[PDB]
Amino acid sequence: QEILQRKMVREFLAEFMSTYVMMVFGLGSVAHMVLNKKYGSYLGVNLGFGFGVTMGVHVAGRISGAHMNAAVTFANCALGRVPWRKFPVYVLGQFLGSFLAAATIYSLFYTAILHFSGGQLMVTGPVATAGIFATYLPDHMTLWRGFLNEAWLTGMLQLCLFAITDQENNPALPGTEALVIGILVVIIGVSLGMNTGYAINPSRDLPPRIFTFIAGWGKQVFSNGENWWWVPVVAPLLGAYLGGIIYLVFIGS
Amino acid sequence: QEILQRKMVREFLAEFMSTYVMMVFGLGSVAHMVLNKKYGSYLGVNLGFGFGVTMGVHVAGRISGAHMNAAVTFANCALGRVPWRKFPVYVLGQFLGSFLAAATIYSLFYTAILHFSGGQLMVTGPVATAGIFATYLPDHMTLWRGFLNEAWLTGMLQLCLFAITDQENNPALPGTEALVIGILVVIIGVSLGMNTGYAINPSRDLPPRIFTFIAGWGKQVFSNGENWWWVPVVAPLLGAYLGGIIYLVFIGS
Amino acid sequence: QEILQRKMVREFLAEFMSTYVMMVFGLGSVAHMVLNKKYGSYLGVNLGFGFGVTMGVHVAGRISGAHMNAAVTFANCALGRVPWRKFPVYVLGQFLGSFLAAATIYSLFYTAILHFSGGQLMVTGPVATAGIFATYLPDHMTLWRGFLNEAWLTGMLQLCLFAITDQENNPALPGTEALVIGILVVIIGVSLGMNTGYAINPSRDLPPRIFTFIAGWGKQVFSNGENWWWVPVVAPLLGAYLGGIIYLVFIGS
Amino acid sequence: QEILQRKMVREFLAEFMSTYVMMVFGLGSVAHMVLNKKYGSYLGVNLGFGFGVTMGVHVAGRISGAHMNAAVTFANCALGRVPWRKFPVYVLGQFLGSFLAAATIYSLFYTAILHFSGGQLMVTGPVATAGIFATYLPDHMTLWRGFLNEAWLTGMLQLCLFAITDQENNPALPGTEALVIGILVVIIGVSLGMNTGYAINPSRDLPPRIFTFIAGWGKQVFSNGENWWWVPVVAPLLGAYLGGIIYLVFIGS
Amino acid sequence: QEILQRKMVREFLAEFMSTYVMMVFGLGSVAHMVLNKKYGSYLGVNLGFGFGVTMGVHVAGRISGAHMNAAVTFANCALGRVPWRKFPVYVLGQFLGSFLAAATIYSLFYTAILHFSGGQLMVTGPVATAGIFATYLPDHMTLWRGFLNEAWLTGMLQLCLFAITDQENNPALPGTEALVIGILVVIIGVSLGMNTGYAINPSRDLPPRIFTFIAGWGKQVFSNGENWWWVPVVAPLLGAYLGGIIYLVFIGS
Amino acid sequence: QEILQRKMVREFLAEFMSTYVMMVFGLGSVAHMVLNKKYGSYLGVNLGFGFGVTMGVHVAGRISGAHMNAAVTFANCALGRVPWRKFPVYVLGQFLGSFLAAATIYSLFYTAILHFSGGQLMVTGPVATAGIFATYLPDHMTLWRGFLNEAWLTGMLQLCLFAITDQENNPALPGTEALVIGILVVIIGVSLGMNTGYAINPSRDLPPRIFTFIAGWGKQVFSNGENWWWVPVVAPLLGAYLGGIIYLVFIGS
Amino acid sequence: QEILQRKMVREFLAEFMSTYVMMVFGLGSVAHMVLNKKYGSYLGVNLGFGFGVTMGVHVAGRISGAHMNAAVTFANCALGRVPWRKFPVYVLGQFLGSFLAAATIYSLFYTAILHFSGGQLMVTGPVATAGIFATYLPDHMTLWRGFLNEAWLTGMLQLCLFAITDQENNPALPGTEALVIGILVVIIGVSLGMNTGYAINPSRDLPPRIFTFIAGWGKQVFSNGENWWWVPVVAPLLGAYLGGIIYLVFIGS
Amino acid sequence: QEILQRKMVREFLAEFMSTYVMMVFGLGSVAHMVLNKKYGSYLGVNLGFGFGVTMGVHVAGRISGAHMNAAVTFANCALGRVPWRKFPVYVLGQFLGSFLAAATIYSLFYTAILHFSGGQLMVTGPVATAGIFATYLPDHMTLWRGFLNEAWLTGMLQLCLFAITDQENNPALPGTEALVIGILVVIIGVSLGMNTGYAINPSRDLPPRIFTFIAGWGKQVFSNGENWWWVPVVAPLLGAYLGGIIYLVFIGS
Repeated sequence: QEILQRKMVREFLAEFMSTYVMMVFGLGSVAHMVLNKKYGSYLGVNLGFGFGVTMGVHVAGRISGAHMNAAVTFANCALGRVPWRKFPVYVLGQFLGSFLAAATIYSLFYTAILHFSGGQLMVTGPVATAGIFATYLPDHMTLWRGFLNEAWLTGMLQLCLFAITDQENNPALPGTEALVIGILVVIIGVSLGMNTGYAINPSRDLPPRIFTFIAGWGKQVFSNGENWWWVPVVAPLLGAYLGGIIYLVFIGS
Repeated sequence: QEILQRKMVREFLAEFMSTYVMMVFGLGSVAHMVLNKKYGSYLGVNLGFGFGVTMGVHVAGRISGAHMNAAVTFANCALGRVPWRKFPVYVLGQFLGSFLAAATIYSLFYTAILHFSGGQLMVTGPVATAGIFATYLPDHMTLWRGFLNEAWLTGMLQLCLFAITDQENNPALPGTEALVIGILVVIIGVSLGMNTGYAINPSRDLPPRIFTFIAGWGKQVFSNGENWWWVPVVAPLLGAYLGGIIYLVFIGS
Repeated sequence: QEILQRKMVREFLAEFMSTYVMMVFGLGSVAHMVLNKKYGSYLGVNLGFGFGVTMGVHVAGRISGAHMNAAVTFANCALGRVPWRKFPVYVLGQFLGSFLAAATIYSLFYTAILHFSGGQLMVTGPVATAGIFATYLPDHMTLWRGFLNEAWLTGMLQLCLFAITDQENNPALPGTEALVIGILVVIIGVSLGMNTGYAINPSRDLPPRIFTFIAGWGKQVFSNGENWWWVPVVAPLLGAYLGGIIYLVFIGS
Repeated sequence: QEILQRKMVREFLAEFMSTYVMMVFGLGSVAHMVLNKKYGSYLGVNLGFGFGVTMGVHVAGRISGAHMNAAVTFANCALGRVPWRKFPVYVLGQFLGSFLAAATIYSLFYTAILHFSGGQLMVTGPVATAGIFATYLPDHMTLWRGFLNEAWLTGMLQLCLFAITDQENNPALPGTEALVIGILVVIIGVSLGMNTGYAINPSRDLPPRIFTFIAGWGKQVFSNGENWWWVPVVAPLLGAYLGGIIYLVFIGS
Repeated sequence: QEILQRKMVREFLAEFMSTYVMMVFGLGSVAHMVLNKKYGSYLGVNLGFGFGVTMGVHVAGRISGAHMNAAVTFANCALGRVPWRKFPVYVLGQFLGSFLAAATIYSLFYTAILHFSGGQLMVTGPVATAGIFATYLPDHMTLWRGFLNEAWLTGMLQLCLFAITDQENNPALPGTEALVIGILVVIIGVSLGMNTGYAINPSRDLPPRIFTFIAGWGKQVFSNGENWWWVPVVAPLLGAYLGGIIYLVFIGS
Repeated sequence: QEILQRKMVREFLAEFMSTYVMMVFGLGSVAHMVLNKKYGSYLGVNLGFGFGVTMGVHVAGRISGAHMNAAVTFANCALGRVPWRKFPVYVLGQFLGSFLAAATIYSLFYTAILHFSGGQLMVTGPVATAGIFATYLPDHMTLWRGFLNEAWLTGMLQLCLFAITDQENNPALPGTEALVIGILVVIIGVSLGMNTGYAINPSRDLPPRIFTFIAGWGKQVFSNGENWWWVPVVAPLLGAYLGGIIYLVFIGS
Repeated sequence: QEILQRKMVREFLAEFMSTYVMMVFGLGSVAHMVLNKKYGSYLGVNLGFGFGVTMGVHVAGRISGAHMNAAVTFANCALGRVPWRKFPVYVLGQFLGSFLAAATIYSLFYTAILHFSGGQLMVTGPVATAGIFATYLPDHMTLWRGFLNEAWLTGMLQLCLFAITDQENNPALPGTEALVIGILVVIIGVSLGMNTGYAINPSRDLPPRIFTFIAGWGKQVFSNGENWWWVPVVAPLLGAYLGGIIYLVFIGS
Repeated sequence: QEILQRKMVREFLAEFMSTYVMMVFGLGSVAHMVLNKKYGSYLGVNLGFGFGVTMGVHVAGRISGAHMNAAVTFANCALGRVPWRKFPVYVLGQFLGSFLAAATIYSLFYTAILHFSGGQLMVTGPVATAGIFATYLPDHMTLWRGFLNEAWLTGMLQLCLFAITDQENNPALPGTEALVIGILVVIIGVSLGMNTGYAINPSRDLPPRIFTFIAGWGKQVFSNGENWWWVPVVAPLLGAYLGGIIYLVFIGS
């Protein structure tokens, strides 16, 4: 038990658990929306994926701040708030948590997925089920506009997160920040979601895609949409950095 | 009035009242969803059954902690937080409250039930009404996968309820814990509900089934779904124990 | 301005304004649900009529407690919390506020009502519009069962209101009671609403009916449903008294 | 950086950013409702446009109070709370923020707008898209009744926003005012929205209309509905002034 | 084989076979309309029950004229066209054919009926299946108005049958009368069908009702609708007699 | 019985009966389409109103030719085929038959009309029932365009009826002309019907309107649609005359 | 060209062409019903099959009688009407015609099939397309009941075909038999079709199944439904023989 | 009037009138299907466009045979049945008739077209109206497959027309050929219509396209779908020639 005494292990485990819980809730809501129409709705996805973040923040608040997203960690490290030493640990914890959450969601809804798909797993089609785990580019939307959407959404998320938590300007009452963050995520999903699925998280996107690829959806997951997989990994970092810079320069003294 | 002075009677009455109120709200929402399509929706069931737990916590907060679920009481007693002496009292109070709540819900919606069913009470069918009181296994889902779903959902519920209330790590602001618990139950219902009805409560499941059996739905309530009735009584205990152990070992110092 | 200095006038004006605001919001939500199907839903009615109570409590909190319901005032006066001297003043304020709110709602949605009804105002029918202002008994539901439903709902409301506000047992955090009361009203509407429209308020029911009768819907508003109008005036008083007695005897020490 | 030290520049930038964020969220929700029916609903618009005001208040709370609406600023200046010197600065900041938010929303949803409209931009019609940015008068509703609706809604908004914030009577708990304000806006949209789109904000209305006019929707945006554009600029000022006067005279000592 | 040489036996067998075929087609169309909505429509029932008469006329044209209806036989016998000696033979043949056709239709659609009803056979209800074999009075329609409808429809049918076949006035081209009669029945069903199911045939109505009663639908088939069963047995006789009298007196020289 | 010997009385009775039967079938189909959506469709109206003409032609073929339409009689008289002496007799017979058919249709569907309308008879509205008997101008269509539509449709009907019956060019096989005429009316209704209801018959239009006016629909039947009632009385005469002239000049030698 | 002079070659070619045309029309109607919901309906399939049989009868009437079905040929040969020498020639012609018709239908609707199925050909599933060519047993219906349905339908078809064509009893007018046969097939499809797809033709069933098997739907076409493929090959022969025997013994002298 | 005596003028006028009537009926049915969904269906289009051909055949039967299609005329002239001298006259008559029919249909449905399109005429889009007059290639279907479909459909039409009319083999009863031809066209539309709109007529396709181009739909009518306009002008000629050759060689002695 001597390993668990170190603070690095604690900051790894807290991130792992919080990301796992949030991803489980989000993927469950998405599966409900996709598979069964009677029990699913877009507002259900928004509520689940917004108030799962709240539970993750509650779980891993003091230990590591509950980043739960690699773009937020990159933005914090670039601004000097968090040293670069802890970046790989947070990234590994988030990736492992998301991968295990995707595995759990696949395990729970196995029979429903088989019944809906008819036994054949298709990435794209009328009965496609690969969109539950990772986001895919719609038909009308293009690649670079998707890049713009991802970067812009991540920028707004980072600016709002800076505004809510900042103690100098107008912080939320302590102990109620999780509800405000959850409502922020909910309204982000409601208002700016249909264009690209509002990924704005490399941890939410890549590990589920890898899990589907090794589970059996095939190599079409990467090559679909003119190699769309790398956009959610690149755009959010720049978006979050720009949003933090804008907030700090303008409103943050 | 000398009987009411004893603390055991108080801890019995508080549990009885809180469980009664929560079960009344939940069963009313379920009946609204089942009977009338215009006035019912899945989100309505989630909201009612999540924010009735908030009222129950408010009613029976200080006296006994408002366990309102036999799985939570078993998990607390196994970890030494609550002595084993008070377990039967809590179980009896919860069972009586749930039974009376089911009776009240049956009394209120009698004419609507008769009109919808046409006068014949059927456990399974196009106009089945036995699913209002207790959960039943869907067609595609099997028994052991239902056991897994129940155990996993109860484990997640226990882990989240332990994280929210824990004073050392990151407790919610006192006086606002009921809202957070209600939102947790709402998102659990939204995200992980369609597989088995998210029973995760022996008190919510068994007494309504017994009430239907003695009211006249017949003995088909127990034998349906390869004797499904015992799964919600066994799985949540193990799920809650495992969730509490995991949280205590990893995150709770 | 010497009249406004007296406390009686202030406690009358506060009740008038709070009841007016709450009734305006509730009737607007009901009109949205009834007239236009695209912009209306049952959940919209529940949210509007639940969180209008919150705004009324905020407006008239300290001056008079924001009873906004004759049943609550009668229950408080019968238990000795409020002297009988202030009962007529509160009743008159609530009645005037509700009547003016009904008049305002009629004034705002005049063209939409005329377009939907085709120019003819009918109490009952496929294009009936008299149900916006007052509740009417459904076809399957009978008179005495409606009396039972009204009394039971008012009793549950009074018990929950006692539980939430009581300082000794487990009060909500001060400054956040309005949100909890609004959520309570929302879940009451969601869970126990389709049977009779969850009137549980003489002030919400009678003055709008009188306004419709003098506006031109005819005398059919009173005689419809075997003289249903007197049930919402009688049942809630007994329901609230019984709920308060039960809470005080069992849980409130 | 010497310019940013002055308080006037700070009060300009805070208003600009808060109005920009709120308008972005509101227009995104409206576009979701209009373009795609599966991902859009009226409740989504209400939630987005209500809880965007919460984030705006959080962003620009201490610096300038987050007026975010010219009617509120005019009402405050007329009552002497805010000097007339700061009115033009606030108005310019709000106008610029709203114009840039409309431009951003147009940039993000360009392909979806082209696909839905078929390539032709029409102010009025079965595939009209000019209603995303600015509100337009419905067919049954007339001009002066729209004026009445706008003034009345702004009056109720001002009275409630004067109640939730007043420290003497019954203020909300500090740090939680943003949630209550957001819920107020949500219920306003739910209850009193279908008549005219509940503009009640010159900044929310005029700059998007100007942006559409210069973007290419034509000059039909102004002349439509018997020159409806000037009503949202005139009615809210009188409505807010009357609401503030009523609250101050009656309930505010 | 000496029995089959007699003309009475031949005129009995022809009626039996023709009535059997027509009833089989009609009941099959009705079952398609009732059970499966995708494969059923009112126009399908009209076409089947109209062009089954054509096939029956083709089968039993020369031997006995293909009366296939006790009302037509009674009308012909009362006018002296057919002697009273052959009335019981025709009635017995029609009754036996209709009973066997109902038995065959019950045998073919057994599994579909069990699946649709859930295993319980109900005369009236949301999943009622007793209406496939015999007609039942709707909720809004009364007994004596049903008598009037039946008599009037039978009178119109008899007048049109007299007009089509009459050689003196304007007979249809020989060999094509069956198509015209089928189209007449189709348009009768289309134009005057929703009030009472356009029974206008004792042979089409009573034997299926008796078959359901002995098969297990219970004694509710006779007592339903204020003893509706005797109206289709009495009204068509008077209707057909009056129609024939009117045609002969006015148009038929 | 000496009166019935005269040929004038015979032709009068034949026209009366044929028009009565055709109008009964057409109005029954229209009532089915209007009142009940499950049992009604536009194709049902077309088939009923097309193959009722066939039955009328069969009934009154040799005696008078079964004009059943004042426009056809006027066109025949203007061309010298029929002397002007018999025009008033035919017109009176058609008018009386149509009036009695409207009365019969009103008598049969009385309860259904009362249930659908809620007890109030409205010429125009969401539950209007005056359109069953007579045609009314739609909202988008204007008066003179309706005149053009009526005249053009009557012209095409006259040209086709002249071509079908003409013995010199290419007559249909005798005894099958009724089916061809019915199919012609059906396709006219299918192809050119939604603009004005394809009245093209003064006898089909005016007497039902008069019957509704005296039955209680009020004087709004005449004044509706800028006095639309006179167009179906004037346009078909000119249309039929022009069609007959065109056919005779160009194709009929 | 000396080969074409022989009567055997002519009786082969006529059967080939008629079966080809009828199968093409039927499969086109089925594909329209299955693929596109807007352009497809069950009544369309019924009309296509019936009036394609009509066209086949017109094409191959005098040369060979247009059997177009192996059951009819077997029934005729067993009764001595057709010698056994011509049975193999007719069977081969029908099989070749049906196979080529299936190939043509596959060639025409290739892109639509690929678009609907998403590129994957599945025998059973939500996007199954193997049912266009051959009939498959529904879920509720069993094997032996399907055998009974097929035999009974073929018996009724044979009895009606004997009745229509028989010159002694009541033949249809020569030159109009094709319309009557088409209407018979249409009403058979309307009344007795949903149970098993009313195959009642080995030539209509087996060759399309073989074509799908060699085209790429796999070997699941034969093994599906407990080896359902042999029922349409065996049942119709017995059904047709029994129907012919019954008609000849009872009605056919 | 000396011009009308010549047989060439008669063969021009008969073709003109018959084509005009058939095109009017077909375009009216198509407009009903496209504009109003309540009054339009695919089966309506099939019935109208099939039984308009019947009326055209009746009108112009003896004078010129009622070719009404340039493909049929070319096929007849190539086989020597009709001399090449009369080909240009028939083509000109058909073209003029179709152009005037398109003009008439545009004149009748002007207000409905403007209301549906919103005032803007678009060839392709959600509110496109250019498809009423001429057929356009669907999205999934390609150019050469459309050529194949057109040629194949015209071939089947020509083969069936040869079979129906041929006196030696099995002609339809004289005077009833029009009904059989109409049913043939109806089933062609039902079975093989959704791929390309079953143009199979240059006269039905090109003149309406030219009329739309000069009326104001723009030059996009020709360039749409990779210059689709020339396929309906080329494919039907080859299809009809091949069908006639096949019928003459194989079945026609």
